[PDB]
Order: sequence, then C-alpha cells, then structure tokens
Amino acid sequence: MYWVRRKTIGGSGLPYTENEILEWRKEGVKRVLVLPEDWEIEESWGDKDYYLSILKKNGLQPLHIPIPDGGVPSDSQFLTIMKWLLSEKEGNLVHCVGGIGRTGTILASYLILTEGLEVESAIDEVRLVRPGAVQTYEQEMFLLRVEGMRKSWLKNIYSN
Ligand code: VO4
Repeated sequence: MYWVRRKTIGGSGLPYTENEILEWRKEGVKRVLVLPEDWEIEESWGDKDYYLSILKKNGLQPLHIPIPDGGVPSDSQFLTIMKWLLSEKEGNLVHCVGGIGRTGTILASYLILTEGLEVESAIDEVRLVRPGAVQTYEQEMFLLRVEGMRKSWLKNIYSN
C-alpha cells in the first residue's frame, strides 16, 4: 500500500492473505473503498461477502463500488465514492486488483476535486508513490471531465 496524502488517502492492490490486511491496519487504514468486481474478489476469497467480513473483522469499514478493469465509475458511483471519502477524511484506502489503474484514477479524481490540481499535475502526484497510475484512455478522459466540472461536483458532493 501507498499514501498519496499521508494518513488521509492511499491506495493498494487486492490482498490475497489476511496478513496484508493487518499491515493496512498497522499503517493507519480505517476505511476501505473496494473497487474490484465480484468475480475478481471471488477468485481470491471465495465469496465477496466473506472478503468484506474479514475487512470488518480487522476493524475496517468497507464500501464496495465495483468498477470494471480499465474502466471508470459511473456518475452515480462517483458521487457515492466522493461522499464516502469526504464523510470521514482520515485513514481512507482505495484498492482495485493491481492498485494502479482504477485506484490511480479515483485518487487522482480526489486531488482534482479537493486541491484544484490540473489533470496532469494530479496524475503525476499519484505516480510519485504509484508508478503507472491511471492506465487507460477511458480513465484519462474521465479525469478531464471531472476537472472541467469541479465546481458542479463539489456542489453535489456537499449537498446534504
Ligand atoms: O486492477 V487495476 O485497475 O491496477 O488494473
């Protein structure tokens, strides 16, 4: 795992053992945004519900928002994601399978929204700690759209 903004938001790949989850907890992770689809989780953990129970067992509060590999959140998903990440700001981990593409896209989105960074600046800020973050054309196009609509996203996120 890696911190983009220390003890506020970080990223990781999909754990294959409970040991890796304990390491998250030791690093200060409190909340986990789970991005892989069901089938990706069920390959390493048997059942999605079981994986999430192991997260809770280890004191982590999870939210599952499945994004296909190489893909991006839908608009409804993104609103949910950003409300989740900004509801409780400390100790947030985001993960996909590799920890690079989907994860890198959400982290970059977070910087674009909270700090007002340009897209290229946000991508490079994530690549500092996660080389190759943000992998696909669809992901880069998504980031351009978020940056262009930053004021509108913030308004919707902070409504209610
Ligand atoms: O599971 V990922 O979006 O690093 O390819």
